[PDB]
Amino acid sequence: SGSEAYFDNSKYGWKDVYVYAYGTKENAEWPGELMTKEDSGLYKASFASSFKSEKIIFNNGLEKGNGKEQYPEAAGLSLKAGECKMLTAEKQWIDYGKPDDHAYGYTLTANNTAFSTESLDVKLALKNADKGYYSVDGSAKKEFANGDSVKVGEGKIGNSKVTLTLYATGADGVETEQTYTFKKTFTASKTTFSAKSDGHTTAPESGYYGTNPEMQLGKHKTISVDGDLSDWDSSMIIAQGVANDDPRVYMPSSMHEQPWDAYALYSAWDDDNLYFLLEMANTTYITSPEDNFAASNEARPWRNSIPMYLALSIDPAKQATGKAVGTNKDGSVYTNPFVWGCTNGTAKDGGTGFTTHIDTLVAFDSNNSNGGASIFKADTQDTDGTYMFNYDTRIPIGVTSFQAQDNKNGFKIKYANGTKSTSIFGINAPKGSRVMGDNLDMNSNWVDFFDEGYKNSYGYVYEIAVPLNTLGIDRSYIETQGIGAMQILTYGTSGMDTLPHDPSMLDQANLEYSYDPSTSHEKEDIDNITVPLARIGALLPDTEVNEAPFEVNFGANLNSGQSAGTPITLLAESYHATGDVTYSFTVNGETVQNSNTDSCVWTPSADGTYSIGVVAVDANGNKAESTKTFVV
Ligand SMILES: OC[C@H]1O[C@@H]2O[C@H]3[C@H](O)[C@@H](O)[C@@H](O[C@H]4[C@H](O)[C@@H](O)[C@@H](O[C@H]5[C@H](O)[C@@H](O)[C@@H](O[C@H]6[C@H](O)[C@@H](O)[C@@H](O[C@H]7[C@H](O)[C@@H](O)[C@@H](O[C@H]1[C@H](O)[C@H]2O)O[C@@H]7CO)O[C@@H]6CO)O[C@@H]5CO)O[C@@H]4CO)O[C@@H]3CO
Ligand SMILES: [Ca+2]
Ligand SMILES: [Ca+2]
Ligand SMILES: [Ca+2]
Ligand SMILES: [Ca+2]
Repeated sequence: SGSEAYFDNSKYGWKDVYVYAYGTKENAEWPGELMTKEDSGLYKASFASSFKSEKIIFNNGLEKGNGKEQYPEAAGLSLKAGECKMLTAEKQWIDYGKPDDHAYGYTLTANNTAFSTESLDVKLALKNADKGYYSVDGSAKKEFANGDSVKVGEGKIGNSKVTLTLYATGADGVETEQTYTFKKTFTASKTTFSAKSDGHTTAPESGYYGTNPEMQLGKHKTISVDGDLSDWDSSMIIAQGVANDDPRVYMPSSMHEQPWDAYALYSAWDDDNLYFLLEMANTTYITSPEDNFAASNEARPWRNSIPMYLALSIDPAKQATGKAVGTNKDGSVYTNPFVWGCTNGTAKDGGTGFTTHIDTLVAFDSNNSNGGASIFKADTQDTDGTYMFNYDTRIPIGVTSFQAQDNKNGFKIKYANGTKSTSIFGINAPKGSRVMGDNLDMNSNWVDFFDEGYKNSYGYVYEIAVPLNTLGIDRSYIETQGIGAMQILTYGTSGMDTLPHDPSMLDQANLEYSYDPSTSHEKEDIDNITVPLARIGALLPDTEVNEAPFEVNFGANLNSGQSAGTPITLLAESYHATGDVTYSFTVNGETVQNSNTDSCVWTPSADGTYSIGVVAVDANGNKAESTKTFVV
């Protein structure tokens, strides 16, 4: 009954090992309880059935200043009733069979680990036995002993999962099995670009993120601002974000808070308006449905009035820091650090400044009830040569009554539940377990939430029209010089998420909010934008484009290690190809007949170590090849 935690002390070398457990119950005040050294060398602790969901911290029991050591430093390792886990010498937190007396095979790499190498050398081990067997992707069972290796992913096409089952029998005669899953990832090169003249100092975020993906700069089209999405399509996305990267996810337990999760920004223009579609996600339904408010439409962004901004760069030469200027009735000049801040019932610090060049802020609000919504122009130079947003010349775009939704000067905004994208990509790691930078690691636990129960109605959309005559531009300007744009989401003051995504949205995500340390300091800190804006209409003139080359993702549908006579499907995928792609599959250099398809079925006759390959050629003669190992 209960749960068990084991600790490998062979590297830490602590005289006494303590374990501190918190969550459903606290085992004891820090430093916790003494673990028991076993003759295996491992240290062991047990927790009763009452300790249903715990976070575990190991430590040497010593005080600050007298040699205190602990691991992890903040967020404990997850352990639930019914589990038996071990912290290895390499500091992997792994399943170690189950909390009973049976034998089990286990891996020294944590279950559900993703990897981008061609294989992952996963070491195998046995608990309460000394021989086991393994089956990988349905292979015949093959014996193994402690220390042996399995090349997980060997031979396989990228973006496939690998199943690995370990079999053992203990002294009690009970045959057990432990099934593991690993993901071999593949990431195609993406065409990306930037220009020095915009003052940006951080490269556009990539991976799942993208600024002007596939060189999409928006489209010339008339949009109907009405909350219906049939007038948009995926080709019009100028900034691709990800789901579940809003700051709350980096706190130990902040999934109860309303998300501010930007997903994608689309743009179009005609001769009258500049148009935008903003998609926001709410994955709480899937990640933490126990948090009733956040996993419900009580989380809709128009529940309360929260500032939202479209930062635009019309004149590319101007740099506006965010500072604002105005005049008093007596002619005296004043400045504020941001156009809106500690303003009318927001009594919190925070804002978003700009290094990347902008000169215009469309300052609006999430339920379109702020009669002060305005287009601010950075039309006044400060002493340092930067420009300040001018209260005196702002263009009012606010409603006269919330009920009426009658925005001034032709500004149009509609919001609704809905989702335009048919994929919602983000990280689905357990709550509390997120780490800094993990949104840029392709081996984090990325999912398409539509494969995990997401529904269109979970998300939120805003459709917006900004009249060109409020921006000092026309369609010719957009199509010939272009402009830049970024959407900013707040939770009142400071930024929380942006499109394009900027790392200042997360640089302090794991720090405590002044008024409530359960939630994120990102709600109140000072952010500063350093990535490129998304271009609309045309690239900046000094843009350097980094073109992704033609490339192939190739391999088997089954892990290396299959039995003779098993049909193995060799698959090939192409990226950045021109025209038709022809694929030539080979095994030890000998061709396999594939028709003119992207797949071939190879049935190995005899044992051996085969070199499987593909050569791909497109209609402009670009060539890509891949060669992999497959063992029978
Ligand atoms: O207690 C478990 C803790 O023990 C060890 O931490 C030392 C620590 O090094 C000392 O500084 C001191 O802690 C002081 C704090 O310095 C002081 O600020 C205050 O702490 C309060 C917090 O300020 C307040 O936010 C709240 O804390 C929450 C917290 O926000 C949650 O995230 C959660 O904290 C967990 C930690 O994340 C986790 O690492 C672990 O902490 C260990 C720590 O690793 C170790 O070095 O467990 C906690 C869960 O208990 O929950 C807490 C509480 O809800 O409340 C605390 C009030 O305690 O006071 C503490 C005195 O404890 O002393 C501890 C040794 O106890
Ligand atoms: Ca529409
Ligand atoms: Ca997001
Ligand atoms: Ca920040
Ligand atoms: Ca912030």
